[PDB]
Amino acid sequence: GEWTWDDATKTWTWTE
Repeated sequence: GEWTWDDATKTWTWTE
């Protein structure tokens, strides 16, 4: 239940 960075989009992604 946190946030991780995703260079394949250059934004943040939520990890449920």
